[PDB]
Amino acid sequence: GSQELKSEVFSLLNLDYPGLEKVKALHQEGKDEDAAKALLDYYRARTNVKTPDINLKKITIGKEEQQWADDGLKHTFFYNYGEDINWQYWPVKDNELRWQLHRHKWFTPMGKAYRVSGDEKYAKEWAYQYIDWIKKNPLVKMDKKEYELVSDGKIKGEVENVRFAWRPLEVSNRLQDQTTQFQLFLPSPSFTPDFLTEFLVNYHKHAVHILANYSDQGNHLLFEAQRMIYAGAFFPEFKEAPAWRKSGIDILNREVNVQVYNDGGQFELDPHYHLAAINIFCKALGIADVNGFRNEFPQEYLDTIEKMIMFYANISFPDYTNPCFSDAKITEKKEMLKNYRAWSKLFPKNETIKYLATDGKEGALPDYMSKGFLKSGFFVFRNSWGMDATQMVVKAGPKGFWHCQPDNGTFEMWFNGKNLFPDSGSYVYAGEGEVMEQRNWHRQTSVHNTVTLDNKNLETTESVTKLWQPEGNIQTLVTENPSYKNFKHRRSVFFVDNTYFVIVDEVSGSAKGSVNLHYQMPKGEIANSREDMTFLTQFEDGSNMKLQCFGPEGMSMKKEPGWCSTAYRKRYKRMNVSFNVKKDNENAVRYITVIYPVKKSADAPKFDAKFKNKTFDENGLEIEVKVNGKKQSLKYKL
Ligand SMILES: [Mg+2]
Repeated sequence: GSQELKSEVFSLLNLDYPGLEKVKALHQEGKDEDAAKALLDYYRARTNVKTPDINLKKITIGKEEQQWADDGLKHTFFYNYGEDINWQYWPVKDNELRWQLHRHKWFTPMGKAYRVSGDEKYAKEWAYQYIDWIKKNPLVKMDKKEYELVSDGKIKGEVENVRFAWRPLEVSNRLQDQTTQFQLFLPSPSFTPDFLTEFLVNYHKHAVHILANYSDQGNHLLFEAQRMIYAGAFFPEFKEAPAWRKSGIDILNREVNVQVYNDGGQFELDPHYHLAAINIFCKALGIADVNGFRNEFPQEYLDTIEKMIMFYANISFPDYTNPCFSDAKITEKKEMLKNYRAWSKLFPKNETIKYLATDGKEGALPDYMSKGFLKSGFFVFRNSWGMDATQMVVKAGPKGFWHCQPDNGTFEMWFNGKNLFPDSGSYVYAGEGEVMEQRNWHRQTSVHNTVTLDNKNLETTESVTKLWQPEGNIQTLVTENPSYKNFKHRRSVFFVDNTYFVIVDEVSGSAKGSVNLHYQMPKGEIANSREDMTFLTQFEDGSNMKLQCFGPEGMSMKKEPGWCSTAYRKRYKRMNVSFNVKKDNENAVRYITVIYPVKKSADAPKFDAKFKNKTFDENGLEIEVKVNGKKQSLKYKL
């Protein structure tokens, strides 16, 4: 091949590393060819270095992955880039295509294809393309005053190429992925000693480049730091490897303290972005942990990640799905089981992560049921952790950012296997034009389970928790949001007898207009009575509910088409119901809503509800509800 003995590799290595004794001896004598041979011997016999990305005892290849691998064999890269590979090949002006090419997305497919098929064509070809990329993509620099005077050509093109081949985004991707390529191809005779020295010199150059080019902020900085830990954990024989690990750890530790509330919730208030953050922080912890470097992480980092996991476990439903608040789609059970299995290896003394990883075969659930997160603004009522549970998750928190929607007070509710109050969801993640109109539709306050004034989006999103009482046969949340100028919305949620919910909405202030109490119904056949202000699902036996709203004289009800989305660019029709009251003076507007889950619709009880205090009380509430004629008082003092 075109690989050559890069004897400068030996100066990059800690030649006192255990197992490198013959490398060190040969290098000291100037026998660098024999030293390179001994170095390959060392890596082939190594031993205490693995990655979570691959199990060399369980290598598989997918159908598209075999397809990318076979294309790679013919220089088609996941276009045909020629026999003499044109790494700058531009058929049309496409910067995105040029950057994507330098991710080498087909190298690892060829590795897997090499191991599963067992024939050297994949390893031969990859060695060639690996070296050829090194040769045709040098990392160079030029003065800007000279760059402007140079004309187009090989020297100018090489300098401009650096913007594409060595952008930190792609460089850090290769830092991680090449640990997979290394493990897959190392047994091959094409993986010669000279090639090894080329691989390590190139790899080291990538790590040094990232250290010099860390992003200022964002998820990109997290991935750079995580992959610097990859570099230093997978090649701890580099002199600089402990420094690379420490660099990445310090960054991740600092950023998790900026991003995560003390109760464990990530500050975007978005379950999907919360889970993505867990996984960045755990992938870093995992590569270190499996290679003996767990102790390099500060204890506060371990504790914070464990709190993020417990936060996610709490706001999830017993079927492992998450509420679709903010921009969150549903992450399904198969993916979450894989997540809990990985997390349980990282926190093996956490008995709840173990329970969730094993679906209850081992481990233990927490010694609590309902649970509140007072900094993040998420509140969970539950009568069980299992598939028979009744569970509500209420979102009523501080201001968020891009993903968070104006939905303070909204909730999802899940009963005995089915989500009966799903969020309208995200639907459109990003776009322009008509799709942007649909993204904003789903962000409206009026397409959530909360209160609006004239159906307007909340002007302020900054909930205050007045009371949180998670224990007993009456559990209570009281939250208040100054939703509009001269308008305060106090929502009281009672979870009664571990069975049903009573939601009291009280709007105070001098603001006038139409007060709208919105509920977004589940999909399917739902019976309603305008006379009684009742809604009763007509679903298959197992998970049903009855909702009834009790309001002042003259309350009206309106049903409009609405939408629910659990996956991006997919949505289904369901009813958007509002209970509307004309607020034409300074008196408060007050509602009581009963929500009662039942397995069979025919068993849904009759309700009544009344305020005992006929005037709004800034410092308390007392109501009386009836269930099949049986009285229950619900009250609190603030
Ligand atoms: Mg929403």
